[PDB]
Amino acid sequence: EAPNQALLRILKETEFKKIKVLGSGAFGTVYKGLWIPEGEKVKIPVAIKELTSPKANKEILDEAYVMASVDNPHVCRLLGICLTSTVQLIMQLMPFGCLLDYVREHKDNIGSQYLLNWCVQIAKGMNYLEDRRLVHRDLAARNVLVKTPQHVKITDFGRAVPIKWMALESILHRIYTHQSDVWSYGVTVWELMTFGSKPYDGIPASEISSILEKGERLPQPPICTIDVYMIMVKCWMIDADSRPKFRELIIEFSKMARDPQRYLVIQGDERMHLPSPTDSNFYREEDMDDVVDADEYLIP
Ligand SMILES: Cc1nc2cnc(Nc3ccnc(NCC(C)(C)S(C)(=O)=O)n3)cc2n1C(C)C
Repeated sequence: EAPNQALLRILKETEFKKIKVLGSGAFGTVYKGLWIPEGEKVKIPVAIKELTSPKANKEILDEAYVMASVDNPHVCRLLGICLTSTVQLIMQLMPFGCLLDYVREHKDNIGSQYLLNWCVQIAKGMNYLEDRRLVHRDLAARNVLVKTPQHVKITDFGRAVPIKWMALESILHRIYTHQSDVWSYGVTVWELMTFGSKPYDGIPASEISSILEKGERLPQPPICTIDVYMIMVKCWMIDADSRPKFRELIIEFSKMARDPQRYLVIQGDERMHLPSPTDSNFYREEDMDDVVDADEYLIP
């Protein structure tokens, strides 16, 4: 159908520097880095991904394809690739890491406004992916990255098996739709509302399918009013068409974000605060002089 005219930027190894390791797992190793292009007088904070088998290079390049094809404020985009012996993905630096660890590490300062705004942002990212006919297949709080506590983006399109985040049709029939992503969105919201609790803790992955067929779902988080929990529950209907659309989720959560204390009950809310550009030394190693974020540099 429509031709994909996305630009794949090839970047020189010499144009960027690795500073430290941010994470190292199955995906390979992710580094904090700086990208100093040609003679543009700019330093772009970046995240460098690297895993030498010919089978592995094919997988890192299929991920680069999807990641270079997206452009949305709530979706992680590929900045470029470096054609070294291994092959490196140059991505935007999300200084605060993944949302799962962020809600766990900062629960005592996470208020209703932040939780509800993150829900809007994730729904907006997902609705963009829907408009682009792209089905995520791995939406979880671990795959939502934090640029600033007030700005989150969806990542990991290396699937565009996590049973405990999957819709019933995905588990039993391997059916993946935008509606099956809505189920995963529901679990992601549950993870946030519980400040990073593990869904179905203790229960093995094979029992999940049987549990779901019975009618059993994730419990109501203590901070959740029936209004927020009803939305999570609607994301887990057997009939996929009965589940909300991401555009409905944008609207529903944003109505709630206008009067957040009416929808989430948190002890200490109002006296809670998270880092923001208002903070003295919010952006803080050596040279922080001509530094600019990827969202402001070049622009597609
Ligand atoms: C601790 C940490 N700090 C980060 C700063 N910036 C990014 N940048 C980006 C940008 C886009 N995608 C990704 N993906 C990283 C990933 C490990 C979640 S994955 C599975 O998608 O490769 N990272 C990733 C970061 N991390 C990872 C390892 C969770």
